Amino acid sequence: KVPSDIEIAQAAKMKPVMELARGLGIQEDEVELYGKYKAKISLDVYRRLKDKPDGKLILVTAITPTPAGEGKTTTSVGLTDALARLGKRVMVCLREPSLGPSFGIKGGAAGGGYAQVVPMEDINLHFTGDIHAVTYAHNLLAAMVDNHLQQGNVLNIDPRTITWRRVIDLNDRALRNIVIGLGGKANGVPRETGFDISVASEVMACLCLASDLMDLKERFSRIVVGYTYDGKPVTAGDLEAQGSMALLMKDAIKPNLVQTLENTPAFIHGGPFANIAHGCNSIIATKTALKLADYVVTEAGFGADLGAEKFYDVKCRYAGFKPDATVIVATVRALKMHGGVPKSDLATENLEALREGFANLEKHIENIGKFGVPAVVAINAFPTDTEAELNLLYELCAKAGAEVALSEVWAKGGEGGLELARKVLQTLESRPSNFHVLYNLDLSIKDKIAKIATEIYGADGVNYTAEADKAIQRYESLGYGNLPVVMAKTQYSFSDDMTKLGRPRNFTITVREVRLSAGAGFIVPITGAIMTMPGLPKRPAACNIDIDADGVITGLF
Amino acid sequence: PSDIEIAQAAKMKPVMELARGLGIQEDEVELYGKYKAKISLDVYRRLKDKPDGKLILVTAITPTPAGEGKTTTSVGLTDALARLGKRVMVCLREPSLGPSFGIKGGAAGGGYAQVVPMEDINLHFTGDIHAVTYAHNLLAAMVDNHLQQGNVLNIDPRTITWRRVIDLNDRALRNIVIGLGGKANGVPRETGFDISVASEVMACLCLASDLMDLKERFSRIVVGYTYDGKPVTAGDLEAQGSMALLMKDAIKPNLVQTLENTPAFIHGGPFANIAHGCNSIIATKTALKLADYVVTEAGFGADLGAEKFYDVKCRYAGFKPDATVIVATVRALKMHGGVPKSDLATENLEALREGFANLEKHIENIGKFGVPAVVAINAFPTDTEAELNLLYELCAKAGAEVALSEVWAKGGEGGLELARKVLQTLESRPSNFHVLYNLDLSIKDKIAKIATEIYGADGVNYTAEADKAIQRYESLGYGNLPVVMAKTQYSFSDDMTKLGRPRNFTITVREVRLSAGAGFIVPITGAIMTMPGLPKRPAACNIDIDADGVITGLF
Amino acid sequence: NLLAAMVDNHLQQGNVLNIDPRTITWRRVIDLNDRALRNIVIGLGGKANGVPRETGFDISVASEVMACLCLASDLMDLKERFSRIVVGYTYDGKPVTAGDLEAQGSMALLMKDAIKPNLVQTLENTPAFIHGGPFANIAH
Ligand SMILES: Nc1nc(=O)c2nc(CNc3ccc(C(=O)N[C@@H](CCC(=O)O)C(=O)O)cc3)cnc2[nH]1
Repeated sequence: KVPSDIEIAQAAKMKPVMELARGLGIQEDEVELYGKYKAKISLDVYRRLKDKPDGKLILVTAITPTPAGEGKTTTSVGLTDALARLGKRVMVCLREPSLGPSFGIKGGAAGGGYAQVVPMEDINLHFTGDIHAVTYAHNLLAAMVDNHLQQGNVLNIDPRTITWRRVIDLNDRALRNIVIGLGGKANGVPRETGFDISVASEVMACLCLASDLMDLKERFSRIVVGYTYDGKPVTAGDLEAQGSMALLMKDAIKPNLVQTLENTPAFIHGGPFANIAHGCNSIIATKTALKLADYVVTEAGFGADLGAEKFYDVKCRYAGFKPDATVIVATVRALKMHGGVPKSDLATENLEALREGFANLEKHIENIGKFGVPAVVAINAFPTDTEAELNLLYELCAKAGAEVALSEVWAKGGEGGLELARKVLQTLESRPSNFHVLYNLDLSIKDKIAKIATEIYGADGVNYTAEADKAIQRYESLGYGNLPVVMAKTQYSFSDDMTKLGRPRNFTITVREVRLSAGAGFIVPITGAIMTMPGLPKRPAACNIDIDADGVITGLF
Repeated sequence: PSDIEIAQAAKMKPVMELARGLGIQEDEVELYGKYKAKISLDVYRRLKDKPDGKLILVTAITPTPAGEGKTTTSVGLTDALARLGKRVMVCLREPSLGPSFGIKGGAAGGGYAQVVPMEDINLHFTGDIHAVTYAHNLLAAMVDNHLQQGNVLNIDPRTITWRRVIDLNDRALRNIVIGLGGKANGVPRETGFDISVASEVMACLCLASDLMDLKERFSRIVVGYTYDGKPVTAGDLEAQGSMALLMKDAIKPNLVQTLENTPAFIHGGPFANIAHGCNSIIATKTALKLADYVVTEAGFGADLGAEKFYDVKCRYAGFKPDATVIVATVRALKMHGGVPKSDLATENLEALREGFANLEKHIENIGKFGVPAVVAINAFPTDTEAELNLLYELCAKAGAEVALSEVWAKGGEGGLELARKVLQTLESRPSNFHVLYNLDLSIKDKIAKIATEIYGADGVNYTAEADKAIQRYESLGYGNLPVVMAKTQYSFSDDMTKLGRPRNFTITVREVRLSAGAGFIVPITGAIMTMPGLPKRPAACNIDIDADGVITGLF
Repeated sequence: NLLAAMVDNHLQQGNVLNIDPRTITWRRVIDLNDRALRNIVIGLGGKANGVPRETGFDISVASEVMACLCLASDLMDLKERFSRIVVGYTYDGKPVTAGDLEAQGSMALLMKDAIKPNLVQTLENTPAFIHGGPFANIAH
């Protein structure tokens, strides 16, 4: 029945965003249109409503990702729409997609099926320019570092200690490890460096954590690029780059007003990695949205062991938010993959594997309660699921003390989200949250890692390479030790081993390397090897993409 | 009284107003805030047969440290024509972001002849360049990924001519090695970056007729060769769809205005050596339907921008320039007279009278295309009346109308005298446009008719590399293409020391490159800087924006 | 190659002579026809491993050290000459020599037998010296 995803995005009737904005109580002079279906909202809206109370905050998360797929944003949008159908005054805030994937494997809707934010095609490409803003702010600093050396290197940097890489928003592996500054004395200083994908830029994380443009510049001034020969850090502040970087982001700092297929207003703004960063959209968008609405849905990247953790222990920490509930999105099939059933055999009913894989969901639910937040499970309905499966899954959610609702937002838009929405409102009305970050900043890095690892991952303990132990000593010594902690780990297990599905017991995390983001204001311990610059596949989608004389776009979505 | 100041104090009409003022519907306008917008190509298609208005190329005499002010004069001529009740718009190039952080960050034009909002124009504007940058870099990545995947096309990574771009002055990226890290990480090869406005993809945007022609062009782009020597194209990599896609918006020209609310287009902006330094054909050809008068410009002196304006931009689009302006200063002609930069406040009636042979050549050159030339003598406070008056006479004795232009100071009123001379030249002096050469010649005959007629050189020489590159290019059937001379702009010759009108000299062609996508051949005489660098005290260090959005240090 | 390796170690230890590594003219040598060594980049791997710089190899008979042997009067003259070999420049533009790196005694040491000419004969037993052998374009 259901048209494809791009098909649905064409036939959406979209309201002029200017209207949606006056509807929320935003003035015309706080609105910079980008065409008629996108706008950029002033930070002055927040400033004039600073003293208003916040709407309710509803975090959407998910169980441990899998081949089987789970659909988190589809649930978020269609949760938002269901809320709107019940007369509630609500917005959803979401991350902007990286352009790159559009040409490799993806792209796909912001959400899916009948639960989307739109215009789809602008959001997947240049949208309102936020990522080029980031790309050029990042690269200017790189180019300032490099020019610095070229002009006699006054700060007495060691070019081999330089951690500030370049960025480009394409999946281009050949740029991972390069050598720059070749050609002779007139041409730079030979040094080893490389590129990361732009959404993985620390500059992207600063935008997503900054309170305004002046806070964003301040943060920029504390970005560490490298070291001197004596071992002292050198910052962007020291190069006096922050005013220029700030300049390049003067529009980028404004969140982007768009809507859902059903015309529910929505902000898309920022969009960082959720392993080396926190995988949330801008504080700016979410804080603005809490004034305009009585209800705000937002999501975080990867599973609840990562995004949800970092949403609480970093995003709210900084903004001083207090989530009111959190929705855990789950699928009967992924639970079975967690129960040990292979991809191909996931349609076959198997109540045993479902129950045994349910431990993945049970552990997350328990994790959400460790922050003092009531949890509601959404079940992403799928045609193969039997009733005996769906029912077992409710008992189980119930046995574990969580409300649960079957969700059909993909097929039925906001109507499929109403059972769930009623369980949220029902939860909001009678189990107010008691929000608490998992850990205190004045612990030691090793303390804060174990906390996360043992309480959230169910890890026995943590191991550390010499390189790790040394970084930590050095960082703690530079006074960056009372900072929050951002675990970069595989999203496919609670553990650092992507093969360990379900709820692995009797295991241990191993920290190979520790990096720093003094701009964003956090420590990044790394367990696997992180891909901060993925590559295209052998048959990339760029080969099948076209657009004809009437702008008909085949091969993209 | 500074230029940024004057840019703040502009009473800017909403763009939407002008668009419908020009007969554009509400649905052909995609606003970017109230004072910028993009016009749809449907405006051209639906007025396809309505008549072009008049085409007035502005150009200039040979560049100098005196700084002649070519754009300012274009903006101030457009303002003038508007004050005379004439339906007119100007078409100009979008400036690179990068320079704003090195030394530059200037007005589109100057003084009281600007196009606004100045600060968005120098920054992200409407993202035309990021569209270019990503369309270029996608392709690079596609080439590199190809190799990673078994290199089916059997490319020689060392032949690869397709570089990357970024729109910052970053000299550290000029020569790099990529693809390191081992079999998982690409294929080691030497390459580099070039500023984004120097892209072939920028050139293509500025010559493409529509989005599909832009795509077709991309298809023909050459990225390198196979081990056998067979060229390999973006078409072979099936990349043109994806590049066209990333440019669906950038292909539309951007409506903005002047300080006196005269509608303006800013669309495209390429290099004027390895390319042809014009704004997009799209913008000017849309602009021809929306007015009776279109002013536009081309990069560097008339020997380059103007030659390539005529022999490339017009050839492709089938335009017929009705008049041409040649800007000049008294002080610039005095540099061409031998007087150094420090001493040019001093009157010097001989140096102006030996230096005038530069302008006298350009004017003779404009006459070779069958175009009526008119001079503009950009007025300056230190210019004597005897100097100015010697100039008129010399322009007159050369058989060209001339007018004083005080647009930097007097806005559109300063440019009335010129604007009248132009309209007088248009009402009675009809151009008979003719490209300087025919495409059916061999490459070397085209460089020669260029070198001789325009640059006034006695002949042309060729290194072995040049002869072989031509031999091969001609051998691949790219012989029947126009020619885009990559030469220093500071002389008629290939020697930047030779000011004035050098006689009895030669051009030497060291190297020859191709742009099968833009559809021309690029002979190189000097070495061309495709990636400048930041200076010792860059302007990014004092650039700042405060709690109120007030911006210091930029301009 | 010892000198090359002394130049490179110099930079690694804080670069007191304040050389510009991009001005270095002293290349390496190997006595094989190996084109892939013409243009290399050395000193990669990070702070513990040298200073990234562009250099290359020439064939050993084309070494300036070969020419000094072929022009020196004895071993002490050969060392003296070694001390005047120019390797590169400082940032200010002043030349830096092997003498300045105090390499000449070691280079001299490595050549203490090499300085002696080699007695051999012709098929018909006529005595003959073979000794040295430089390029005749960039040398004599
Ligand atoms: N990607 C994707 N995601 C989806 O969620 C999806 N959903 C459908 C349609 N999904 C479904 C899911 C469940 C039932 C179903 O068995 N519903 C039960 C109700 C269960 C209960 O309330 O306990 C029924 O029989 O009514 C039907 C269709 C089709 N394609 C999809 N594709």
